[PDB]
Parts: sequence; structure tokens; C-alpha cells
Amino acid sequence: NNWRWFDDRSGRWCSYSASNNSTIDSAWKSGETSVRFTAGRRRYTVQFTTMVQVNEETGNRRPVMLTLLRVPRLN
Amino acid sequence: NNWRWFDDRSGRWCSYSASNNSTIDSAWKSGETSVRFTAGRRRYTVQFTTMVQVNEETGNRRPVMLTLLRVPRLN
Amino acid sequence: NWRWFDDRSGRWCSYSASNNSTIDSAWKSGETSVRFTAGRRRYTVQFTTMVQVNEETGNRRPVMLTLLRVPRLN
Amino acid sequence: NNWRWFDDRSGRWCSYSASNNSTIDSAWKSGETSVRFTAGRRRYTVQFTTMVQVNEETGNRRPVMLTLLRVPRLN
Ligand SMILES: Nc1ncnc2c1ncn2[C@@H]1O[C@H](COP(=O)(O)OP(=O)(O)OP(=O)(O)O)[C@@H](O)[C@H]1F
Ligand SMILES: Nc1ncnc2c1ncn2[C@@H]1O[C@H](COP(=O)(O)OP(=O)(O)OP(=O)(O)O)[C@@H](O)[C@H]1F
Ligand SMILES: [Cl-]
Ligand SMILES: [Cl-]
Ligand SMILES: [Cl-]
Ligand code: NA
Repeated sequence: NNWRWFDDRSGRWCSYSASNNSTIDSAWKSGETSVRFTAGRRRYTVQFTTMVQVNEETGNRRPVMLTLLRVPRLN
Repeated sequence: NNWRWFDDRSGRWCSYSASNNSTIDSAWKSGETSVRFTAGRRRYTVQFTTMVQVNEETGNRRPVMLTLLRVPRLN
Repeated sequence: NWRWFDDRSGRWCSYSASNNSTIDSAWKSGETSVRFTAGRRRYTVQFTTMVQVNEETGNRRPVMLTLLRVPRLN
Repeated sequence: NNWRWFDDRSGRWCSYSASNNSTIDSAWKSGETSVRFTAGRRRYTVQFTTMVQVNEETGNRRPVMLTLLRVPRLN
């Protein structure tokens, strides 16, 4: 649950499924500039150079974020 | 120019003014959970626990992000 | 992505692929520390102080986590 | 005070003075590859491309680190 996408309808950041988070995070860690994934009948590209997810069918843009863990870690 | 808010009308992340970026970043660094700033008389609150900016005149919620620079630096 | 500083050489040093994966798996899991071995020596990484501890001698060497830029560059 | 330097004598990361932290952090945020500061009777260079600080009088090297705050912030 390290990646999130923003929902403008509700005004909240939302989690991805475990499998879609893994697909996104694997591409992030591999140095890719973008990644494609599917959810049901929906098709998306996450653009890491802009931190935006684009619906491939409609062009709708949803912002994305990467959660960050504190360094150093707290006790 | 390290903080950004997402403009849903244009579909792009946007920088704050130098003054507003400083107000936000100083609150971030001091451990505050939120911060108020203005653009002229227009009032906003950034909520750091949700990474959302609340327009205190329209109520619209826009996501925010903190840009992160690479560690170590290149070159 | 994890590095330890070698004061003998004056440089940050990478871990082996397996030790990097062990450390990073504990980091991502939210643990406060992680055990590994290097060269028949036992070590603990303490994430709350960002140091590696030699379990035999007590010697502390600093560690660091490299960070990727957000957003990514084109 | 977000920057730290490692003290091998005590085995701990240590904070900078407010002013020296500010000098370092301003160069960091400005995109510079290194920065010099003076503390006491010594000049030091922080090399951001290696995350190492060099004492320019003696040549002694100490590792540095940049603390990171959690995103999003906890309540
Ligand atoms: N309630 C909702 N309203 C509108 N749109 C939604 C949505 N809930 C998810 N979406 C869209 O869907 C993407 C993947 O969201 P995600 O949770 O990974 O989707 P699924 O559970 O179907 O995953 P999977 O079964 O592995 O394909 C997400 O960015 C968002 F764009
Ligand atoms: N106790 C100590 N032992 C060994 N070395 C030390 C040290 N204390 C500071 N150093 C050296 O000096 C640098 C700046 O350390 P810093 O605290 O910003 O400098 P000042 O002393 O001017 O601070 P202040 O007393 O608060 O005004 C620091 O990286 C390190 F290299
Ligand atoms: Cl949006
Ligand atoms: Cl969509
Ligand atoms: Cl020194
Ligand atoms: Na040295």
C-alpha cells in the first residue's frame, strides 16, 4: 500500500489493489518512466515523470503519490 | 518550489508562490499537522496528515505533493 | 540501495545483493532492526540510529538509504 | 535541523548548528553539488554527490545524511 491515487469525487487519496501496487512499484524500482496496468475493463498508464495516472480510454488524469517512510525510523 | 498542488482543470501539478511555498515548507519542517496560507485574501489550509489542500472559500480539496531530490546527488 | 560507510577507505560501500535484499525487506516491513552476516561476521543494522553494529566488537558504522527522485526525470 | 554528520568517536549521528544546517540545506535545495561552511577554526566541504563531508584543514572525511520526514504525516 505504498502507492496512492487521488479521487476528485470524494476528495481523498485511495489505495491500489495489492497486485496493481506491485505492478506499479516494480516498474518504479526498475527505473521505468511509466507503467501500464489493468483493473477490470479499465486500462491505465502511470506516468512517473509527472506523478499522474492516465485512463487510456478517456484520458482522465488522476494524481498519484508514493508514500515515504521516515529516516531514521522511530522507536 | 518543492511543494505542488494538482490542478484538475488543467490536469497538471502546479507550484506555489515563493511566499506560499515557504509558509508551507516551514510548517512541514516544524512538525505541524497542517498550515494556513492565503493568496491575497483567499484562504487555504494544507492538511499534512492527508496531503490535501482545502480551499477555505469553495471547499474544494486538491491533493498536494512534496517533491523529493535524489540522494546522493548526481554529477 | 543500502550503503555502509568504510572509514578505512573514506567511502560509502554497497552491500552484497543478498544483504541488500535482507536489509531492504526488513526496512519495508517496518522492523526496527535487521540481522545479516558478511564475511563470517554477524551484524545488526539499527534503523532507529542508522548504524550497522559488528556483533563481536561492537563497532558502529553508519548506513544510508539511497533515494530516487520524485517525480522521475525524463 | 535535518542534516547530520557521523561521529566515529562516539558512534552516533550528530546535528549541525542551526546556521550551519541552514547553509547546507540551502545549497541542497538550490541544486548545488557541494557547499562549504565554516565551523570554529575549520572550513568544511559537504559533497552532495557522495554524501561525505571533508575537513579542508586536515582532509578528514565524515559521512553525512539528510533526515526524511514521513509522508503523509501521522496525526
Ligand atoms: N470507486 C472507484 N471509483 C472510480 N475509479 C475507481 C474506483 N476504485 C478504483 N478505481 C480506479 O481503478 C484504479 C485501480 O484501483 P484498484 O484498487 O487497483 O482496482 P481493483 O480493486 O479493481 O484492482 P485489480 O482487481 O487488481 O484489477 C484506481 O487507480 C482508480 F483509477
Ligand atoms: N564534538 C565534536 N567533535 C568533533 N567534531 C565536531 C564536534 N562538534 C562539531 N564538530 C565538527 O564541526 C562540524 C560542524 O558542527 P556544528 O555543530 O555545526 O558546528 P559548531 O561547533 O560551530 O556549532 P555551535 O556550537 O552549535 O555553534 C561538524 O560537522 C564536525 F565536523
Ligand atoms: Cl484531481
Ligand atoms: Cl479514471
Ligand atoms: Cl573532521
Ligand atoms: Na579520511
